Amino acid sequence: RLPTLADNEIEYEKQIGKGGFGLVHKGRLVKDKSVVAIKSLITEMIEKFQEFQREVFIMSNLNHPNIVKLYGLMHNPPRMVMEFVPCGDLYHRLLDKAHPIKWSVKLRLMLDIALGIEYMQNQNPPIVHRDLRSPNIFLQSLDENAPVCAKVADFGLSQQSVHSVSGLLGNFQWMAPETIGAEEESYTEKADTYSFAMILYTILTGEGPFDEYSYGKIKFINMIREEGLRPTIPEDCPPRLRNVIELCWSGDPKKRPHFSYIVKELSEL
Ligand SMILES: Cc1cncc2cccc(S(=O)(=O)N3CCCNC[C@@H]3C)c12
Ligand SMILES: Cc1cncc2cccc(S(=O)(=O)N3CCCNC[C@@H]3C)c12
Repeated sequence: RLPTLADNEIEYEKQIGKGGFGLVHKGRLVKDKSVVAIKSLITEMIEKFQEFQREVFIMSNLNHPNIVKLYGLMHNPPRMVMEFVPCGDLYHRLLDKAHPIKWSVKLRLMLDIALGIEYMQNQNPPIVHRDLRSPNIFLQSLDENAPVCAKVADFGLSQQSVHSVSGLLGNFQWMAPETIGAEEESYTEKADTYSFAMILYTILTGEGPFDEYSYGKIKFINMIREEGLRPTIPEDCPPRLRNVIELCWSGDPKKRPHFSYIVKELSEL
């Protein structure tokens, strides 16, 4: 099911953050002493309750090593109890320029994320995250021999059944073109595939996607949609990686590949 643990089973330790519908806490699980993260819930915008519920539904149906696991629920207030991932997030790690990630570790990271997404796309119906970017990838370990190096986190914006329209304004540098300016079949799983190409770009270069450019917001969106504007892949990138990224970021969603092709090409690098 989704199990309920309320208060006796859990012990709090600190506070590790704020951000979305409440307060996040570090804590631990008293029965076997696993360490966990605890997400709490704090009119018309008081329907972020709907957000909390949606995150629950999606998580309860996922069970994979490269996806953050939901342990249980707690009541009064409403809380989510999830595994705690020790080494921070990908976006912050890439910001340390003095200590670049080594090439073999970079490959693990790329593959580990691709496995997580492949699993999501194989569900019926397919699960779409909708907010994939570097701050949403959490790091379990940076040892090249660890069983797991990276995990997909924060299903704050996602859905089932391949449909949804344009919604809420976004950091457009990570999103597929059919999702930004409005469209109709927009938000299939193919949109996540475009976001994955940006994650590959960032891991490869250590840089933000589209940071080479400066445009006003309307102009930038039009360049990406109509002119095919993309980040520049460096000359020394291996050709096999260059191909995977270019296919993944195609303007036509139908040309973005299946994750079975993607995992195979990455394993050959
Ligand atoms: C959304 C949801 C979706 N799927 C399974 C669930 C199992 C238990 C509780 C919920 S839940 O509604 O999200 N939820 C928050 C409070 C509402 N009722 C009980 C529980 C505390 C589920
Ligand atoms: C789930 C989780 C799991 N493990 C470690 C964590 C460390 C910091 C923040 C979180 S976290 O709360 O999930 N989280 C995501 C929501 C945005 N604000 C808080 C931070 C980004 C962790």
